[PDB]
Amino acid sequence: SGFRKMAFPSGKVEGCMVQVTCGTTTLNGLWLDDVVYCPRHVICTSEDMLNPNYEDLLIRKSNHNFLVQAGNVQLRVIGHSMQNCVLKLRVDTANPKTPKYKFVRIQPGQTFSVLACYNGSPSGVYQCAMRPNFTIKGSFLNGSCGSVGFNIDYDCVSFCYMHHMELPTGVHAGTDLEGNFYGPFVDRQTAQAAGTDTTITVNVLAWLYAAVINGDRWFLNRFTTTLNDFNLVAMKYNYEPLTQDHVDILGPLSAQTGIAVLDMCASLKELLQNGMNGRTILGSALLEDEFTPFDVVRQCSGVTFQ
Amino acid sequence: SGFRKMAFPSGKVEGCMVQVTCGTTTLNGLWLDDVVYCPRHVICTSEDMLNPNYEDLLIRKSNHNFLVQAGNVQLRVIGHSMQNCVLKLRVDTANPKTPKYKFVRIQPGQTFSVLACYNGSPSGVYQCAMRPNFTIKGSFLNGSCGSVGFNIDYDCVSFCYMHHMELPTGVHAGTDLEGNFYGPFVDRQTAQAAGTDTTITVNVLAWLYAAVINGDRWFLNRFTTTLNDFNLVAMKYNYEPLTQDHVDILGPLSAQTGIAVLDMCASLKELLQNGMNGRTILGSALLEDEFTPFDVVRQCSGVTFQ
Repeated sequence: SGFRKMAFPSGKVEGCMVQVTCGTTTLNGLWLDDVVYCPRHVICTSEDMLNPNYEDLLIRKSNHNFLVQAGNVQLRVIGHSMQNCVLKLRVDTANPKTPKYKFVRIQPGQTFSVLACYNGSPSGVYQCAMRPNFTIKGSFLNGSCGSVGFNIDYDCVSFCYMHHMELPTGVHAGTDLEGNFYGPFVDRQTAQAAGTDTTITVNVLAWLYAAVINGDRWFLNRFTTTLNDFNLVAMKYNYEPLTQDHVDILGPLSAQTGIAVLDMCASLKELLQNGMNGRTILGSALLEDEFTPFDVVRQCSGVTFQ
Repeated sequence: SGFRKMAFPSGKVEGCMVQVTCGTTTLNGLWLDDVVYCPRHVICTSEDMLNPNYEDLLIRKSNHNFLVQAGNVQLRVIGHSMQNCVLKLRVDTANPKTPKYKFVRIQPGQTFSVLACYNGSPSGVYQCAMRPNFTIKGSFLNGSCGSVGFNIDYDCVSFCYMHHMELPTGVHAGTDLEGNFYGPFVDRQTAQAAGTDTTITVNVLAWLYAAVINGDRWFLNRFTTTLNDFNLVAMKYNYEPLTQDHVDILGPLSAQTGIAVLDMCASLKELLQNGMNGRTILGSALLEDEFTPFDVVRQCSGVTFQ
């Protein structure tokens, strides 16, 4: 047993990261079949990012203005298009290491693994969540742009995120692999407000179950509560409203532990109103919201991939 | 910027995990060149683990009693030996995907990535530390035995850990790749006391620097302290004694932030004696000790591998 923030194994995605250079700027791209995907601001210098006209800037460029590297191999570019905020560089050779894959647009609260990359080479892997305000709290130095986030379903990689920028407030924003930003953000160096963020209530509940499964039980109380009365305490503390769909997703976990969902809510209430007392749950002194109910079950049952 | 618990990219190690079966028991093995490495208790049934005579049990076995699987490929076994607590199964075909590699025995306080595996298939990856009492706080369900831990230096994988058992107290123990246990543990299902654990002081200091680098600065105080007086407060709170070697390793971080090491110690003192006040550092309400000084620099400068 034991419980850890685990990322997916990253082999299938390492064989897809390439380096993309256009004039001065270099970042990471994703080579699937015979298309390379990367952030379109690869075509801006530092001054352009103040106020870029992306169509005009791309017109100054031709197929040979794009240097695409995969290890020491160089790919030839023979076609280039702009889909929303992503560049699609049509290359001549299809990636021998292309996995089976989907492009997926995820929902807030969902989690994914990130392969942080620099110069087209993988540096590390970690799990993070799409916040309710469509930002991610990641780890992205200069040149990490074009790093991707992904889930794996046995054989199939579901690419859901490409990193584009660090906001002035230090959090991170990016697109799906169709180039549409998550959230109200744009690829422009300007002041951009992320909204008010809140805590992913259904994730916190999934993590309290994982705690019960692993022996940590001091927070279990005799009280109970109702859905509407729990929601009144949720909004006092900046937690998402719990819906019946959320109660249903927590169904299996409810069945394995024998603790009904609204009983777990009443435990959460008293943690919210009284704190943790200087105690810990699963090694943490805060309420953790970066595990989905599906994550908890995968880790607690031993689901593999390959 | 931002700071995350990052694991190494796990591609190089996925291509090495195989499934090993001997009679009833199945676990994971590590196929490097033409040798498969796995925990020797693969040759015990459930009752044997109470009190196994490993030499006698291995004598009942011959080369064809060992089923080694890599995906759907089967390997032929043509030699088998017991080195301390590991089995070495000599197979006929050399692993085409063998990376450059070393076997390394690490020190307490050092960190490594773990690839949790079931039935020879990777399930997830995470970073953990060798506690001062030679245990690890991991995530290991039944059949995870033989999962390995590793570091990567650019091209080279340094294998340092193989998982063998969960102690009755819920923590985990294992060997280096020469089969010698870290700590006083044995591969026997019995009551085994891990010693008193303590907090890895030099790691906590490295994480406070990472905090300063990333904007989190509320814990910086005007006071200072001495090495011996700080050590007196360390042992009050179950922290490792800080040595000059530890001060030296924190040297570069001292130089990049401009805060001398003993000034950072005086900040830590006041956190230990007064707590965190209900505040956070880098998202955590506790003092984190699972980053080494080398980890902090790798993440804050962007070191890659491939």
